[PDB]
Amino acid sequence: SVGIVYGDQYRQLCCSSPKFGDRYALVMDLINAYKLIPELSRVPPLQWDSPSRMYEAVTAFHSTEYVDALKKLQMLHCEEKELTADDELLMDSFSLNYDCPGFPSVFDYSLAAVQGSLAAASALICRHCEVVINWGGGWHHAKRSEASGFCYLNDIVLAIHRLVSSQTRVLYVDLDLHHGDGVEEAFWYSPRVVTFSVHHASPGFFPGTGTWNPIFLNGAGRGRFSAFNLPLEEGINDLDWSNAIGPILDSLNIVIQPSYVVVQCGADCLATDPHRIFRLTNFYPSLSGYLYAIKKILSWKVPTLILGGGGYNFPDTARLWTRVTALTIEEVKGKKMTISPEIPEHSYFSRYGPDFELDIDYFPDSIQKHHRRILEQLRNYADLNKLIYDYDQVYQLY
Ligand SMILES: O=NC(=O)c1cccc(NC(=O)c2ccccc2)c1
Ligand SMILES: [K+]
Ligand SMILES: [K+]
Ligand SMILES: [Zn+2]
Repeated sequence: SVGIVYGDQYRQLCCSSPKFGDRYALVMDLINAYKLIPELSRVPPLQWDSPSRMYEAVTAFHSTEYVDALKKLQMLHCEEKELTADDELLMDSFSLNYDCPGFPSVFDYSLAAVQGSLAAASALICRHCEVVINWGGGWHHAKRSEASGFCYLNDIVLAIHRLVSSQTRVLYVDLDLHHGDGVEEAFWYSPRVVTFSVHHASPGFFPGTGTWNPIFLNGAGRGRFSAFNLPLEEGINDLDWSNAIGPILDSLNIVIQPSYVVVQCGADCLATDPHRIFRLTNFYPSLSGYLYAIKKILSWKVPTLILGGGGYNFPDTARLWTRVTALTIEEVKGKKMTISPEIPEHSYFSRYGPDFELDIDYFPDSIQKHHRRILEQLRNYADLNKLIYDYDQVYQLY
C-alpha cells in the first residue's frame, strides 16, 4: 500500500512555524479535496514511552547539548521576558538564530517531522507500506549540533539511520533547489548510504556546497565516492533537468541496488517559486521534472520514502505534491487516478485564485562533463565497494 503521514496534532504542529505557516494544511487539504485520502494508509507519527526514549531516538544523530538547547529555546520563547546575554550566546553557538529563530513551538515543530519520518521508516521496514509519503518532513540542512536553513532537526538522517540499521543499502535522492548538505555530511564516511543531490549552485547561494571546492569532494574513509552531486545553472526547464538526472538515477539504482530509496522532494525548483531560479512545473500531459523523477524511482519497485522540503509558494507546492501523491498511488497500486484540471471546492479554495486550476500558472555540455565525472565516480564507488556491475549497460544509459 501507499502510506501517508498525518494526524490532527501533527497538522497543528507542522502549521505552527513562522516560515512555513499553514502550508502543510494546504497540501493535505488539497490531497483530501481530490479524494486521494481513501486510497492512502494513514501513518501515525511515532510517539515515545518516556523523555529518555525520545532523547535516545533524536540523539541517534544530534548531540545531547544541541537537543537541550533547542528545548530550552522553546521554553524561553514561551515566556514574556527577553533572553539573557548568556542565553543568546548559547543559542548562537548552535546557530539557533537569524534564519533559524526561536518561536513558541520550535522544539515540538521540529520533533514532529522526526516523529513522522521515523514512523514512515518503520512502516516500510515492517512492510506495512511499499511507499510512505511525509509532506511534513524533509529537513535536510540540520547538522549534528547546528540549525541551518530553517531546519532544526534532521528527520531525514534519523529515518535513514533507522532504515540502514534494520546487507542494507540506502539511496538518498535530493531534488530540492538547495544542496542537501546535512544529509550528505551525516553519511560522509558511510558507503551504505549513497547520497545524490541535484541543485542550483552559484557563488554566494545557500548553503555553498555540492559543487567545485579545485575539485569535487565525494565522501571520505570507506565512504569515499559515496556522495554524489549535480550542480545546475539557473533557468533550467523540465526537459533539461530530467535529461540531466535521469541517466544518473538509473545508473545509481543498477549499481547500488538499494534496499530503500529516500526522496526529498522540495518544491522550490518550481518556476513559480519566489526563488525564481529553476523553471520546473507540476505539468502531467511539458512533463514535470519532479513527476518524471518520482515515476522513474517508483518503477524500480524498491520500498520508498517520499519527503517534502523547500517550497515557498504554498498553493503551488500543494499543486505539485498533490500530483506526486496521485502519481504514487497510480504507480504502486496500478490504479488510474484522474485529477480534474480544476481545483475542487474546499476550505482553502480561495488560495488558488484567480484561475483555480491545478497546473501552476506558467508558460515555458556542462551537464555532459558532469555525467562523465559522475560515471567515473560511480565506477570508483563500485570498485572500492567490490560491487558487480555491467560497465557498458551503465554507460549506454548516457
Ligand atoms: O532547502 N532549503 C531551503 O528551502 C532554504 C534554505 C535557506 C533559505 C531559503 N530561502 C528562503 O527561505 C526564501 C524564502 C522566500 C523567498 C526567497 C527565499 C530556502
Ligand atoms: K537538492
Ligand atoms: K555516503
Ligand atoms: Zn530548498
